[PDB]
Amino acid sequence: MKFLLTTAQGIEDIAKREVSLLLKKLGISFQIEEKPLGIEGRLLLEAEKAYYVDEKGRKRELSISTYLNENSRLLHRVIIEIASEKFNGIEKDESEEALKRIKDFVSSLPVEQFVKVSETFAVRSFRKGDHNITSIDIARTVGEAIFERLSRFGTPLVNLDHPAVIFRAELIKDVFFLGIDTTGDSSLHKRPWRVYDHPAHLKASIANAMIELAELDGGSVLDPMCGSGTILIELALRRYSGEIIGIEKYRKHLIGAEMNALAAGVLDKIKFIQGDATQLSQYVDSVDFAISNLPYGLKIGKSMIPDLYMKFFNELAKVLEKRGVFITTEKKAIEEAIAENGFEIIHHRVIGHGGLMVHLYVVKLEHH
Ligand SMILES: Nc1ncnc2c1ncn2[C@@H]1O[C@H](C[C@@H](N)CC[C@H](N)C(=O)O)[C@@H](O)[C@H]1O
Repeated sequence: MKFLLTTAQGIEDIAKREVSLLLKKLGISFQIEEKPLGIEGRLLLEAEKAYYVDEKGRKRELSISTYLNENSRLLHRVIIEIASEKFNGIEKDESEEALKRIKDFVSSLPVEQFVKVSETFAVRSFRKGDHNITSIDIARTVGEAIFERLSRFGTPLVNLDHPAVIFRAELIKDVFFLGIDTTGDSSLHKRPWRVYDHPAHLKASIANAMIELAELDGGSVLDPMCGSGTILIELALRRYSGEIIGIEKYRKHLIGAEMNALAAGVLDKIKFIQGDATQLSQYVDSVDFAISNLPYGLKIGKSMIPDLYMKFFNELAKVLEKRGVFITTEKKAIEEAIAENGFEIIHHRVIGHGGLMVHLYVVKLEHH
Protein backbone atom coordinates (compact mmCIF):
# COMPACT_ATOMS: atom_id res chain seq x y z
CA MET A 1 0.00 0.00 0.00
CA LYS A 2 1.29 3.48 -0.89
CA PHE A 3 1.33 6.72 1.10
CA LEU A 4 2.34 10.20 0.06
CA LEU A 5 4.04 11.82 3.08
CA THR A 6 4.58 15.56 3.04
CA THR A 7 6.98 17.77 4.93
CA ALA A 8 8.97 21.00 4.55
CA GLN A 9 11.04 21.30 1.37
CA GLY A 10 14.65 20.33 1.99
CA ILE A 11 14.02 18.07 4.95
CA GLU A 12 12.92 14.94 3.07
CA ASP A 13 16.03 12.93 4.15
CA ILE A 14 15.42 13.85 7.80
CA ALA A 15 11.78 12.92 7.43
CA LYS A 16 12.76 9.63 5.82
CA ARG A 17 15.01 8.50 8.73
CA GLU A 18 12.20 9.56 11.06
CA VAL A 19 9.68 7.43 9.14
CA SER A 20 11.90 4.32 9.07
CA LEU A 21 12.69 4.21 12.79
CA LEU A 22 8.97 4.39 13.41
CA LEU A 23 7.77 1.68 10.99
CA LYS A 24 10.66 -0.65 11.88
CA LYS A 25 9.13 -0.86 15.37
CA LEU A 26 5.96 -2.26 13.81
CA GLY A 27 7.88 -5.07 12.13
CA ILE A 28 6.81 -3.92 8.67
CA SER A 29 8.64 -4.25 5.42
CA PHE A 30 8.61 -0.99 3.49
CA GLN A 31 10.53 1.23 1.20
CA ILE A 32 10.80 5.04 0.94
CA GLU A 33 11.61 7.34 -1.96
CA GLU A 34 12.67 10.95 -1.39
CA LYS A 35 11.09 13.47 -3.73
CA PRO A 36 8.95 11.05 -5.78
CA LEU A 37 8.98 12.27 -9.36
CA GLY A 38 11.30 15.11 -8.44
CA ILE A 39 8.68 16.92 -6.31
CA GLU A 40 9.97 18.50 -3.07
CA GLY A 41 8.41 18.32 0.38
CA ARG A 42 7.36 14.73 -0.36
CA LEU A 43 8.10 11.09 0.36
CA LEU A 44 6.42 8.12 -1.34
CA LEU A 45 6.13 5.28 1.25
CA GLU A 46 5.51 1.69 0.07
CA ALA A 47 4.60 -0.75 2.82
CA GLU A 48 2.99 -4.07 3.27
CA LYS A 49 -0.19 -3.87 5.29
CA ALA A 50 0.38 -4.28 9.02
CA TYR A 51 -1.48 -7.35 10.32
CA TYR A 52 -1.80 -8.77 13.77
CA VAL A 53 -4.05 -11.42 15.38
CA ASP A 54 -6.78 -9.85 17.49
CA GLU A 55 -8.74 -10.85 20.66
CA LYS A 56 -11.11 -13.00 18.56
CA GLY A 57 -8.16 -14.86 17.01
CA ARG A 58 -8.66 -12.91 13.74
CA LYS A 59 -6.27 -11.21 11.34
CA ARG A 60 -6.71 -7.45 11.79
CA GLU A 61 -5.18 -4.42 10.15
CA LEU A 62 -3.12 -1.85 12.01
CA SER A 63 -3.62 1.66 10.64
CA ILE A 64 -0.28 2.88 9.29
CA SER A 65 -1.74 6.29 8.60
CA THR A 66 -2.90 6.63 12.24
CA TYR A 67 0.43 5.38 13.53
CA LEU A 68 2.30 8.07 11.54
CA ASN A 69 -0.20 10.81 12.25
CA GLU A 70 0.18 10.13 16.00
CA ASN A 71 3.97 9.80 16.31
CA SER A 72 5.77 11.75 13.56
CA ARG A 73 7.31 15.06 14.52
CA LEU A 74 8.48 15.96 10.97
CA LEU A 75 5.54 15.21 8.64
CA HIS A 76 2.80 17.61 7.57
CA ARG A 77 0.32 15.13 6.03
CA VAL A 78 -0.09 11.44 5.55
CA ILE A 79 -2.06 10.75 2.41
CA ILE A 80 -3.12 7.30 1.06
CA GLU A 81 -2.08 7.46 -2.57
CA ILE A 82 -4.60 6.63 -5.32
CA ALA A 83 -2.28 7.75 -8.22
CA SER A 84 0.79 9.90 -8.99
CA GLU A 85 1.35 10.94 -12.59
CA LYS A 86 3.25 13.40 -14.70
CA PHE A 87 0.99 15.24 -17.12
CA ASN A 88 3.59 16.50 -19.64
CA GLY A 89 2.91 20.08 -20.65
CA ILE A 90 -0.08 20.63 -18.35
CA GLU A 91 0.88 24.05 -16.92
CA LYS A 92 1.36 25.01 -20.54
CA ASP A 93 -1.89 23.40 -21.73
CA GLU A 94 -4.77 25.82 -22.11
CA SER A 95 -7.28 26.04 -19.29
CA GLU A 96 -9.80 23.67 -20.81
CA GLU A 97 -7.34 21.13 -22.20
CA ALA A 98 -6.02 21.04 -18.62
CA LEU A 99 -9.26 20.37 -16.75
CA LYS A 100 -9.92 17.87 -19.54
CA ARG A 101 -6.73 15.91 -18.83
CA ILE A 102 -7.52 15.85 -15.12
CA LYS A 103 -11.14 14.71 -15.30
CA ASP A 104 -10.46 11.92 -17.74
CA PHE A 105 -7.64 10.83 -15.48
CA VAL A 106 -9.60 10.87 -12.28
CA SER A 107 -12.67 9.33 -13.95
CA SER A 108 -10.45 6.30 -14.56
CA LEU A 109 -9.50 5.88 -10.92
CA PRO A 110 -11.23 3.17 -8.91
CA VAL A 111 -12.13 5.83 -6.33
CA GLU A 112 -15.03 3.72 -5.06
CA GLN A 113 -12.57 1.34 -3.41
CA PHE A 114 -11.28 4.07 -1.09
CA VAL A 115 -14.46 5.45 0.18
CA LYS A 116 -17.74 3.94 1.08
CA VAL A 117 -20.17 5.01 -1.61
CA SER A 118 -22.15 6.34 1.37
CA GLU A 119 -19.50 8.23 3.36
CA THR A 120 -19.47 11.99 2.85
CA PHE A 121 -16.54 13.58 0.95
CA ALA A 122 -14.94 16.79 -0.13
CA VAL A 123 -12.06 17.62 -2.38
CA ARG A 124 -9.24 19.85 -1.18
CA SER A 125 -6.64 20.89 -3.67
CA PHE A 126 -3.14 22.26 -3.63
CA ARG A 127 -1.88 23.87 -6.91
CA LYS A 128 1.60 25.21 -7.58
CA GLY A 129 3.86 26.38 -10.38
CA ASP A 130 2.70 28.38 -13.40
CA HIS A 131 -0.51 26.98 -14.88
CA ASN A 132 -3.49 28.10 -16.91
CA ILE A 133 -6.03 27.07 -14.28
CA THR A 134 -6.58 27.81 -10.61
CA SER A 135 -6.44 25.71 -7.46
CA ILE A 136 -10.23 26.18 -7.33
CA ASP A 137 -10.57 24.73 -10.88
CA ILE A 138 -8.91 21.54 -9.70
CA ALA A 139 -11.24 21.01 -6.74
CA ARG A 140 -14.03 21.65 -9.19
CA THR A 141 -12.95 19.35 -12.06
CA VAL A 142 -11.71 16.62 -9.67
CA GLY A 143 -14.91 16.93 -7.64
CA GLU A 144 -17.18 16.61 -10.68
CA ALA A 145 -15.42 13.39 -11.67
CA ILE A 146 -15.43 11.76 -8.23
CA PHE A 147 -19.11 12.51 -7.84
CA GLU A 148 -20.06 11.24 -11.37
CA ARG A 149 -17.96 8.12 -10.73
CA LEU A 150 -19.42 7.30 -7.31
CA SER A 151 -22.91 7.74 -8.74
CA ARG A 152 -22.51 4.58 -10.83
CA PHE A 153 -22.31 2.67 -7.57
CA GLY A 154 -24.94 4.50 -5.50
CA THR A 155 -25.81 7.78 -3.83
CA PRO A 156 -22.78 10.11 -3.38
CA LEU A 157 -22.90 12.41 -0.34
CA VAL A 158 -20.92 15.71 -0.54
CA ASN A 159 -20.02 17.87 2.47
CA LEU A 160 -17.46 20.67 2.18
CA ASP A 161 -16.82 21.53 5.82
CA HIS A 162 -17.42 18.20 7.57
CA PRO A 163 -16.38 15.43 5.22
CA ALA A 164 -15.67 11.98 6.58
CA VAL A 165 -13.34 11.51 3.62
CA ILE A 166 -11.15 14.24 2.17
CA PHE A 167 -9.79 13.66 -1.29
CA ARG A 168 -6.74 15.80 -1.94
CA ALA A 169 -5.64 16.59 -5.41
CA GLU A 170 -2.20 18.25 -5.81
CA LEU A 171 -0.85 19.67 -9.08
CA ILE A 172 2.76 20.81 -8.75
CA LYS A 173 4.68 21.73 -11.89
CA ASP A 174 3.72 18.87 -14.18
CA VAL A 175 2.98 16.33 -11.44
CA PHE A 176 -0.61 15.38 -10.50
CA PHE A 177 -1.50 13.57 -7.33
CA LEU A 178 -4.79 12.22 -6.06
CA GLY A 179 -5.21 10.73 -2.60
CA ILE A 180 -7.09 10.33 0.68
CA ASP A 181 -5.80 12.90 3.17
CA THR A 182 -5.83 11.01 6.49
CA THR A 183 -4.42 13.97 8.45
CA GLY A 184 -7.32 16.41 7.94
CA ASP A 185 -7.68 20.14 7.37
CA SER A 186 -5.22 20.81 10.18
CA SER A 187 -1.75 19.77 9.12
CA LEU A 188 0.49 17.95 11.72
CA HIS A 189 2.68 21.10 12.16
CA LYS A 190 -0.34 22.79 13.76
CA ARG A 191 0.55 22.24 17.43
CA PRO A 192 -2.06 22.32 20.24
CA TRP A 193 0.48 23.81 22.63
CA ARG A 194 0.90 26.93 20.41
CA VAL A 195 -1.22 29.40 22.40
CA TYR A 196 0.99 32.38 21.79
CA ASP A 197 1.59 33.05 18.10
CA HIS A 198 4.93 34.60 17.33
CA PRO A 199 4.97 36.68 14.14
CA ALA A 200 8.22 34.97 13.09
CA HIS A 201 7.77 31.53 14.85
CA LEU A 202 9.42 28.33 13.61
CA LYS A 203 7.23 25.72 12.03
CA ALA A 204 7.36 22.83 14.43
CA SER A 205 8.52 20.27 11.87
CA ILE A 206 11.54 22.33 10.92
CA ALA A 207 12.22 22.66 14.66
CA ASN A 208 12.67 18.91 14.88
CA ALA A 209 14.74 18.92 11.73
CA MET A 210 17.15 21.28 13.57
CA ILE A 211 17.09 19.00 16.60
CA GLU A 212 17.99 15.93 14.48
CA LEU A 213 20.82 17.69 12.66
CA ALA A 214 22.29 18.65 15.99
CA GLU A 215 22.84 14.98 16.93
CA LEU A 216 22.15 15.60 20.61
CA ASP A 217 23.71 13.47 23.32
CA GLY A 218 22.11 14.55 26.64
CA GLY A 219 24.32 17.64 26.80
CA SER A 220 22.78 21.04 27.60
CA VAL A 221 20.95 22.76 24.73
CA LEU A 222 20.39 26.52 24.43
CA ASP A 223 18.11 28.65 22.25
CA PRO A 224 19.81 32.02 22.73
CA MET A 225 17.16 33.79 20.67
CA CYS A 226 14.24 31.63 21.71
CA GLY A 227 11.12 33.74 20.94
CA SER A 228 7.90 31.76 21.24
CA GLY A 229 9.92 28.71 22.47
CA THR A 230 9.20 26.26 19.66
CA ILE A 231 12.61 24.60 19.44
CA LEU A 232 12.93 24.11 23.17
CA ILE A 233 9.39 22.88 23.66
CA GLU A 234 9.69 20.37 20.85
CA LEU A 235 12.90 19.09 22.45
CA ALA A 236 11.24 18.83 25.88
CA LEU A 237 8.22 17.03 24.41
CA ARG A 238 10.75 14.63 22.89
CA ARG A 239 11.58 13.92 26.56
CA TYR A 240 15.14 15.11 26.16
CA SER A 241 17.23 14.08 29.22
CA GLY A 242 19.41 17.22 29.21
CA GLU A 243 19.17 20.79 30.43
CA ILE A 244 17.19 23.01 28.18
CA ILE A 245 17.66 26.74 28.15
CA GLY A 246 16.16 29.62 26.23
CA ILE A 247 17.20 33.24 26.21
CA GLU A 248 14.93 35.90 24.67
CA LYS A 249 15.41 39.63 24.36
CA TYR A 250 11.78 40.67 24.66
CA ARG A 251 9.66 39.90 27.73
CA LYS A 252 6.43 39.73 25.86
CA HIS A 253 7.82 36.94 23.64
CA LEU A 254 9.43 35.15 26.57
CA ILE A 255 6.19 35.11 28.59
CA GLY A 256 4.56 33.80 25.40
CA ALA A 257 7.15 30.96 25.34
CA GLU A 258 6.39 30.19 29.00
CA MET A 259 2.71 30.11 28.22
CA ASN A 260 3.35 27.86 25.19
CA ALA A 261 5.47 25.64 27.44
CA LEU A 262 2.75 25.63 30.14
CA ALA A 263 0.21 24.50 27.53
CA ALA A 264 2.52 21.72 26.35
CA GLY A 265 3.12 20.29 29.87
CA VAL A 266 6.89 21.00 29.84
CA LEU A 267 7.41 24.39 31.47
CA ASP A 268 9.15 22.74 34.44
CA LYS A 269 11.95 21.45 32.23
CA ILE A 270 12.93 24.55 30.34
CA LYS A 271 14.86 27.41 31.85
CA PHE A 272 13.62 30.70 30.35
CA ILE A 273 15.78 33.85 30.63
CA GLN A 274 15.04 37.37 29.45
CA GLY A 275 18.31 38.45 28.06
CA ASP A 276 20.42 39.74 25.28
CA ALA A 277 22.32 37.21 23.25
CA THR A 278 25.15 39.53 22.19
CA GLN A 279 26.12 39.47 25.93
CA LEU A 280 25.64 35.73 26.02
CA SER A 281 28.57 34.85 28.32
CA GLN A 282 26.98 36.84 31.13
CA TYR A 283 24.10 34.37 31.22
CA VAL A 284 26.08 31.17 30.86
CA ASP A 285 29.62 29.77 31.02
CA SER A 286 29.26 26.60 29.01
CA VAL A 287 26.63 24.96 26.78
CA ASP A 288 27.04 21.84 24.70
CA PHE A 289 24.62 22.93 22.01
CA ALA A 290 22.86 26.02 20.68
CA ILE A 291 19.83 25.81 18.37
CA SER A 292 18.21 28.99 16.97
CA ASN A 293 15.89 30.36 14.30
CA LEU A 294 17.65 33.71 13.90
CA PRO A 295 15.79 36.90 13.18
CA TYR A 296 15.91 37.37 9.40
CA GLY A 297 15.77 41.14 9.80
CA LEU A 298 13.48 41.70 6.84
CA LYS A 299 13.54 44.98 4.89
CA ILE A 300 16.82 46.88 5.34
CA GLY A 301 19.17 48.68 7.70
CA LYS A 302 21.05 50.64 7.15
CA SER A 303 23.32 47.44 8.98
CA MET A 304 21.13 45.76 11.59
CA ILE A 305 21.73 42.02 11.13
CA PRO A 306 25.37 41.75 10.15
CA ASP A 307 26.15 43.48 13.46
CA LEU A 308 23.76 41.33 15.53
CA TYR A 309 25.27 38.06 14.13
CA MET A 310 28.83 39.39 14.61
CA LYS A 311 28.41 40.06 18.35
CA PHE A 312 26.28 36.97 19.16
CA PHE A 313 28.70 34.72 17.37
CA ASN A 314 31.63 36.32 19.29
CA GLU A 315 29.75 35.60 22.53
CA LEU A 316 28.97 32.04 21.29
CA ALA A 317 32.68 31.36 20.71
CA LYS A 318 33.07 31.92 24.42
CA VAL A 319 30.63 29.26 25.69
CA LEU A 320 29.79 26.57 23.03
CA GLU A 321 31.24 23.03 23.61
CA LYS A 322 29.87 20.90 20.70
CA ARG A 323 27.61 22.19 17.91
CA GLY A 324 25.35 25.06 16.87
CA VAL A 325 22.41 24.69 14.48
CA PHE A 326 21.21 27.94 12.96
CA ILE A 327 18.63 29.12 10.55
CA THR A 328 18.48 32.52 8.74
CA THR A 329 17.68 34.20 5.41
CA GLU A 330 20.87 36.30 5.74
CA LYS A 331 23.50 34.11 4.06
CA LYS A 332 26.19 36.77 4.04
CA ALA A 333 25.69 38.15 7.59
CA ILE A 334 25.87 34.64 8.99
CA GLU A 335 28.90 33.29 7.06
CA GLU A 336 31.07 36.28 7.91
CA ALA A 337 30.00 36.17 11.56
CA ILE A 338 30.87 32.43 11.44
CA ALA A 339 34.22 33.08 9.68
CA GLU A 340 35.40 36.08 11.69
CA ASN A 341 34.81 34.18 14.92
CA GLY A 342 36.60 30.91 14.17
CA PHE A 343 33.55 28.76 13.52
CA GLU A 344 33.53 26.05 10.89
CA ILE A 345 30.53 24.96 8.75
CA ILE A 346 30.04 21.17 8.97
CA HIS A 347 26.63 21.19 7.27
CA HIS A 348 24.63 23.60 5.24
CA ARG A 349 21.13 23.13 3.89
CA VAL A 350 18.45 25.07 2.07
CA ILE A 351 14.89 24.72 3.48
CA GLY A 352 11.47 26.18 2.55
CA HIS A 353 10.17 27.96 5.67
CA GLY A 354 6.67 28.74 4.88
CA GLY A 355 7.31 30.45 1.54
CA LEU A 356 10.89 31.70 1.99
CA MET A 357 14.05 29.80 1.12
CA VAL A 358 15.90 29.72 4.44
CA HIS A 359 19.51 28.66 5.18
CA LEU A 360 20.43 26.15 7.83
CA TYR A 361 23.97 25.70 9.08
CA VAL A 362 25.60 23.31 11.49
CA VAL A 363 28.80 24.76 13.04
CA LYS A 364 31.57 23.81 15.52
CA LEU A 365 34.51 25.88 16.78
CA GLU A 366 37.54 25.42 14.57
CA HIS A 367 40.05 24.49 17.32
CA HIS A 368 37.76 21.72 18.60
N1 LIG B 1 20.21 40.51 20.89
C1 LIG B 1 19.26 39.55 21.10
N2 LIG B 1 19.40 38.65 22.07
C2 LIG B 1 18.47 37.69 22.27
N3 LIG B 1 17.36 37.54 21.51
C3 LIG B 1 17.12 38.36 20.49
C4 LIG B 1 18.09 39.43 20.22
N4 LIG B 1 17.65 40.08 19.15
C5 LIG B 1 16.49 39.49 18.78
N5 LIG B 1 16.18 38.45 19.57
C6 LIG B 1 14.98 37.60 19.43
O1 LIG B 1 15.16 36.55 18.50
C7 LIG B 1 13.86 35.97 18.32
C8 LIG B 1 13.89 35.19 17.00
C9 LIG B 1 12.55 34.65 16.52
N6 LIG B 1 12.60 34.72 15.08
C10 LIG B 1 12.45 33.21 16.98
C11 LIG B 1 11.15 32.49 16.61
C12 LIG B 1 11.15 31.23 17.45
N7 LIG B 1 12.14 30.27 16.88
C13 LIG B 1 9.77 30.64 17.54
O2 LIG B 1 9.47 29.62 16.90
O3 LIG B 1 8.91 31.17 18.27
C14 LIG B 1 12.92 37.16 18.25
O4 LIG B 1 11.70 36.83 18.95
C15 LIG B 1 13.73 38.30 18.90
O5 LIG B 1 13.07 38.85 20.04
